[PDB]
Amino acid sequence: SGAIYVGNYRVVNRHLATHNDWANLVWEDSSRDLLVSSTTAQGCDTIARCDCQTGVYYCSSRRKHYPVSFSKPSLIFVEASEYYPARYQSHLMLAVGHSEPGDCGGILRCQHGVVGIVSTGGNGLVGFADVRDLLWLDE
Ligand SMILES: COc1ccncc1CC(=O)N1CCC[C@H](C(N)=O)C1
Ligand SMILES: [Zn+2]
Repeated sequence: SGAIYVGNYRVVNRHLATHNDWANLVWEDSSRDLLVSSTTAQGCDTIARCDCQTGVYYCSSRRKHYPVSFSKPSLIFVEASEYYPARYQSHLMLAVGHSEPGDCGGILRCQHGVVGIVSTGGNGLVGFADVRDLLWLDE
């Protein structure tokens, strides 16, 4: 679990969105595993606007933060699950690092702010859904 709170938006994994998230839907994209819903309180997370390839992510299955080098956002094959058939997920960045399914939502951050959230993993790899291109999150 885990979300990004910026301004009047809440950003979560689309496969983990609640009824409230869908009833207050702003934008969703199955191909990116992202859903953004509206909120009444103001969020103070800063979204990074950069091309950083190093950062730190929170791993709930270990109650620890880990530093990682990660790839540039791209289309990566993701195996079938109870939420999606086997497909290419776009805007996905991989790193070598521990992750388990319940780790989705954990934030990835660089010196500039929030980069994205855990969305995929397996075999010593962890994948993060990028949010740095969603410029509208700030206005
Ligand atoms: C962080 O998740 C994992 C880590 C290790 N083994 C497994 C996982 C789980 C995983 O990869 N998923 C399941 C839920 C939907 C995901 C998606 N974006 O399509 C894919
Ligand atoms: Zn950065």
